[PDB]
Amino acid sequence: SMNPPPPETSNPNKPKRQTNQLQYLLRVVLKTLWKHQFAWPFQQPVDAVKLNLPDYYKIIKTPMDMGTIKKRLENNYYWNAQECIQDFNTMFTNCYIYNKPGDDIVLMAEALEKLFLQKINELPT
Ligand SMILES: Cn1cc(-c2ccc(C(=O)Nc3cc(-c4ccccc4)ccc3N)cc2)c2cc[nH]c2c1=O
Repeated sequence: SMNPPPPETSNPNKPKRQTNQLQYLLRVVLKTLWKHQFAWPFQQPVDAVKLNLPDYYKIIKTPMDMGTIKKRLENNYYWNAQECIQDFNTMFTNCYIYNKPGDDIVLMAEALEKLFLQKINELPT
């Protein structure tokens, strides 16, 4: 179909291990953004069919969304905090390169990104 399969969220042969930073990314970063009033465009993969964005997956080579990130954190998919930070960055990049700068969706992403950056600047060592 027009939409790809969603990104993988389970890492079956990776050992499960906590880190301080991954705890922070789930319990502080993801939780804060997930509950934000503007989270809803970002809580699941973009549905190009329902949104009538037939070129979305032409332009966006690496789909990413917070529902995927949440599942990855809850499944201990990431080997390190930087992979998770990269996924957040990719999500925001996708929004900014696809949508018009004045789109309400872009303005919502910018508010979430500011909060993301504020929390990441306090990432523990
Ligand atoms: C990342 N992203 C997401 C969306 C998007 C937009 C809308 C939705 C969505 O769930 N839309 C929706 C909102 C309400 C709603 C929200 C607030 C108040 C009232 C009603 C209801 C139903 C639906 N389907 C998802 C996703 C999008 C649209 C154009 N470009 C992008 C983009 O880059």
